[PDB]
Amino acid sequence: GSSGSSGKGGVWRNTEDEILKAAVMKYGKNQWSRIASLLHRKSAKQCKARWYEWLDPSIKKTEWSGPSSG
Repeated sequence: GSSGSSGKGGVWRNTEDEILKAAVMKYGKNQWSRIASLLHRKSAKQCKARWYEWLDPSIKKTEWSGPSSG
């Protein structure tokens, strides 16, 4: 919408995601605060949200299998 950092689920660019996804994998899903520093206009809340939002394993993703019986 307008210039700033805070907001409702701030947008995200491939780059930001690349750095985040990695950092989280290196430092882990605990140093969310430190990771935020890496990205400009980002905070633990965003890093944690954006992550669990789309970037997360728990998410119900397909496992090399589509149409399965039962």
